[PDB]
Amino acid sequence: DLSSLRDPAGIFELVEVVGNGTYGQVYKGRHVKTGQLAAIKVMDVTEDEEEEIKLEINMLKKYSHHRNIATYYGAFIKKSPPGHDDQLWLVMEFCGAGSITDLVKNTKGNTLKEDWIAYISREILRGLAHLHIHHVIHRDIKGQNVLLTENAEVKLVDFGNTFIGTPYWMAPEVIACDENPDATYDYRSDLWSCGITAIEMAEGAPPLCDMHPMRALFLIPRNPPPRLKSKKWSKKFFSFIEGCLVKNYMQRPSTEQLLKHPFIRDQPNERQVRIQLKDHIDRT
Ligand SMILES: Nc1ncc(-c2ccc(C3(C(=O)O)CCCC3)cc2)cc1-c1ccc(Cl)cc1
Repeated sequence: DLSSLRDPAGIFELVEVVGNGTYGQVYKGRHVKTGQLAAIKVMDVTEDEEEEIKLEINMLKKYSHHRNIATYYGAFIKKSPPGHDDQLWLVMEFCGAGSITDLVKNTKGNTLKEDWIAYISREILRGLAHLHIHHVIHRDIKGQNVLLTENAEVKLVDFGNTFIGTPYWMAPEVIACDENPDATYDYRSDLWSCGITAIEMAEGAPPLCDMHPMRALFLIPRNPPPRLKSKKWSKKFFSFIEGCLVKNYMQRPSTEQLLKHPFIRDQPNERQVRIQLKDHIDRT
């Protein structure tokens, strides 16, 4: 019941729009009493959307209580005059260091160290494993939706209607064509997306970045699986990319199987990498 939701008036304060417009009306927010920061997603509410939004709050409520998923705090309604429209504020954990895309763009040559890719990939997989256990498909895994805190903690955001978004991280099965008329999301679609996010960390951009989004959407189901440009990478990393990017989702490994991959499993400098990331964040 949305009637139970309070006005954010002396509770949460909006500071500024965060990212740019990558996430839309997502704001850096402040808890008025403690000054503690939060991420505030603002959306207009109509009487028809009352049960369409009730499930999005419930989704955040139920599944964000994992260390690799940005935690739900609460929900508020900023009422409008009788001539509409009400505003719903979804208050979340603030991942102050921004996204993985920001991290790659803020690194010289726009590439990340292989041990940094492995660490962040495992945190993506651990967050996806939690969602998949609960029978939830993220549906939008990409660098922009993988966030960092000040402590180099990796957290997932925006898990799941009018616009088709960016195609570059979309698995072949989610794109409708003549052989695949009913483009379906499988849990394994998040794994393809994870592999594209791993190329994005390695190369600074996803595989068909130079193509018009319409051309990329056409090519993803027809082209062979994308590959890393450089040969500098280890055998373990190419194998992980190959594992994520199995063209036919029916032979693609599960999240549990990818968590057992040597590239994700074998991480000795796990504590060292976390420090290096924290240090890179400190250089704002
Ligand atoms: N939970 C979050 N915590 C933090 C952010 C966030 C994103 C970007 C920035 C930067 C900025 O300050 O502009 C830092 C430097 C350049 C980017 C800062 C903070 C976003 C969300 C969030 C994402 C998606 C959704 Cl759907 C809801 C919330």
